[PDB]
Amino acid sequence: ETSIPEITPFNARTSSIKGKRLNLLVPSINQEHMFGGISTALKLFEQFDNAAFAKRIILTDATPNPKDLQSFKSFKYVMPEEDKDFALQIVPFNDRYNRTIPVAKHDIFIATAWWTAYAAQRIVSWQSDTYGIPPNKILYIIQDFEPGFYQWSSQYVLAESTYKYRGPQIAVFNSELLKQYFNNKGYNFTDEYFFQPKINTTLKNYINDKRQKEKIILVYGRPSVKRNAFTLIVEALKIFVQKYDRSNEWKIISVGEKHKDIALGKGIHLNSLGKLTLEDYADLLKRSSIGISLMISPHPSYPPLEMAHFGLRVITNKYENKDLSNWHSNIVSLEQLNPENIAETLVELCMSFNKESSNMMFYINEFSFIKEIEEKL
Amino acid sequence: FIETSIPEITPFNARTSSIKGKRLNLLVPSINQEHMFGGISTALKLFEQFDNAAFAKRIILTDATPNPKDLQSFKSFKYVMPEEDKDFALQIVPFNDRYNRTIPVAKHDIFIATAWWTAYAAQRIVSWQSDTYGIPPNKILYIIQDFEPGFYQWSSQYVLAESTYKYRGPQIAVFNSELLKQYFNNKGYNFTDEYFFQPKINTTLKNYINDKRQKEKIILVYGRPSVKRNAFTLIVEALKIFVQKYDRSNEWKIISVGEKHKDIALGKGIHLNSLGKLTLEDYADLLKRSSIGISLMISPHPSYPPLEMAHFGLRVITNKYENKDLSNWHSNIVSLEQLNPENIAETLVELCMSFNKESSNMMFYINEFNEFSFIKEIEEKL
Ligand SMILES: Cc1cn([C@H]2C[C@H](O)[C@@H](COP(=O)(O)OP(=O)(O)O[C@H]3O[C@@H](C)[C@H](O)[C@@H](O)[C@H]3O)O2)c(=O)[nH]c1=O
Ligand SMILES: Cc1cn([C@H]2C[C@H](O)[C@@H](COP(=O)(O)OP(=O)(O)O[C@H]3O[C@@H](C)[C@H](O)[C@@H](O)[C@H]3O)O2)c(=O)[nH]c1=O
Repeated sequence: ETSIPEITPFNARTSSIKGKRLNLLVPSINQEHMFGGISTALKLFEQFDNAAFAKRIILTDATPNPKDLQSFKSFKYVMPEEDKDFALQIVPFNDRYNRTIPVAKHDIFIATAWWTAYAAQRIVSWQSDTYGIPPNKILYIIQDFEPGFYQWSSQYVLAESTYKYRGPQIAVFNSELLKQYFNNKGYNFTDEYFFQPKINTTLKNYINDKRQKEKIILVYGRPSVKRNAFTLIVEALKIFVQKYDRSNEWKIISVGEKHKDIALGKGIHLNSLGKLTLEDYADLLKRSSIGISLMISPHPSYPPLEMAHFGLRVITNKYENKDLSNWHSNIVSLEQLNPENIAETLVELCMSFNKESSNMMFYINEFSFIKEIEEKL
Repeated sequence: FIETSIPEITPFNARTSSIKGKRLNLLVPSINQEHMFGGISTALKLFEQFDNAAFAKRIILTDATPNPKDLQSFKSFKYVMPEEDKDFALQIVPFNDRYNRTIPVAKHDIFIATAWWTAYAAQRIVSWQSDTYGIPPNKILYIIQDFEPGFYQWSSQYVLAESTYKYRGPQIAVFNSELLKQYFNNKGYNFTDEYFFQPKINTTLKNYINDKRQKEKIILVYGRPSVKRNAFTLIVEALKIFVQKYDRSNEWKIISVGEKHKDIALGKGIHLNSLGKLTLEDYADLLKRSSIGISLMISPHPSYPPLEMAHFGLRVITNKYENKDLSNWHSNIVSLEQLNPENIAETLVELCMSFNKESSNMMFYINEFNEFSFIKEIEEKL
């Protein structure tokens, strides 16, 4: 590799549109990708007043198929080469070489993934030079410390450089933990907001159901998402199956992402259910007694919180300022993260099988800042 | 296919041994010449310091077995198989193929770790050792060359690598550079004791530092595509912008050294020319002729080329990282805080224009000696 794909030029051209317009830069809107923070960004973008703002979604990585656009029926699907002034508009711009998109004088950009912010910050500079205006504010939806997605390398510093941008920029952090993490590292933004995690609305409908706990160890297994430390969990399970003589009493199930069943020893297997419907997931939560969900990141992630609120004893990990142990009594937070400790803790929890306290009420009781932000654009 | 296990932490099985003297055991991935770079050479240099009169010495290879040629650099060492249990004073044991095999570990075997997975194993051997021989845990000596979790994205490897720093048993850290030490201190890591050795100019290079210099319009680039910390692709992108925005760029030669790669077209018929890894002599000559340098190190560690370039009269572009800012180490060093292609290009244009040394606050780099003056103080603790 001699070049860096993520930062392929994001060419713009002038447009005669005169109203204020919000532009959401997202990698994709396909259902296949409608998870992570792409759905959260779309939820937040939905909040902005379509009465005071035209809305255009710019796809930077993946083009949709007819099916995907069904979720955006009110949106006019338009090519980069056209320059329509619709109120709602979707433009595919993943294939950018020698092509450009019409950027208006008062186009405001909302970034998501770090490379979308990277591009936005360069479009803003082009914009102010072209139209002879002071730089407009960028809205930056920060889902995680994205440099952490890479080892120390080019991508790492490029991703981080988007946080060191000195132009007008408003950060909206996913979770307060993430915000405080950024504050500690000394990053600066024109303004800072955040939205706290909130229990999945479907799941909340089952949180009061009666629970018939079984001897089930529920694992959040996502081999493809390194932050979830799938391989570390497997290694821990293997030691657990070997050192714990009552392990045969337990079922060990994996949910989140489909993978092959994994032999742990003693004929015991890690059984993958892949990604269940929220309904089935809810049912499985009610029956399960122990949970394992790791998140190598200041962000808390959702499954640990969901598991705790369904009466599971949950094994999770500290990271810097994050320690979920004081969020909820059901949460067990390991500081030393290795297979042996997870196994050991797991044996303790199993033995204790023969809820209580919560300091995260906000979770079951969020974009109230949207309007305060609308006044700033 | 899907990785279900973690290769770096394959079990490091030990068995009891009757050897009774004190013995130092160096855990290194390899001693092959092909790998005799990075910190493997530094660890061997430091291990060389320990008094062979007071200590038996065994080197345990954890990743790569040598070939007859490689062992030529260790002629005084008896090359022995894991299955044998000899009490030689100097010994090398290959232990990269470990499954169903063991290595004899004596009551008073002391371990010196290098790469994080070697420390990971050492810490587990120590536990096995104290249980087996009914003794309190022995001290581990940990030679820390960098914040090795940084070698990975947030993941299993990351936390495993870091877990070696959170080990609560007796452990002495020897940091490569004070910057690295302070970096660890800031993150709040704890060790039984802390030492460090400051960077010292390559002895061969020092022989040329006083030669007369005939500076040419050469931009010298530390290019190592395989070492991500050196941000090779970031540099290339920066060069491309530089070639496009700078109208006097045709006046300059742009050369890459460190690791062999194909020549890279930057535009305007200009190419990044790779010389691969030069001999220290040729490297020295090239340094004397060059006027501008680019050397990046995404890590608290300063790395050597930026320092070498500065002391040969080059204006050097490098990067800040956390507590590291080499700009106040030496006047020839230009440190960028915002690290992107545009800024590197812009800075590069400034430096070229200024072409139409002075101040140093890192004298330690070309002075004294005895950078391992702590060795004997450490020997008293084992
Ligand atoms: C393990 C599992 C999770 N899930 C859902 C429930 C979890 O909340 C969600 C976690 O996936 P993530 O990509 O980490 O986050 P997410 O963005 O998909 O989920 C979030 O959606 C928001 C709208 C809600 O307000 C949040 O509470 C949260 O549910 O996945 C399933 O549908 N089936 C499963 O088997
Ligand atoms: C660019 C270049 C560097 N080099 C050498 C000189 C640099 O010091 C060395 C830097 O590579 P690294 O793997 O980052 O570090 P290193 O471990 O290989 O080198 C260090 O070894 C210590 C024992 C010495 O005391 C130091 O002076 C230093 O040489 O590479 C060449 O031989 N040829 C080259 O073309």
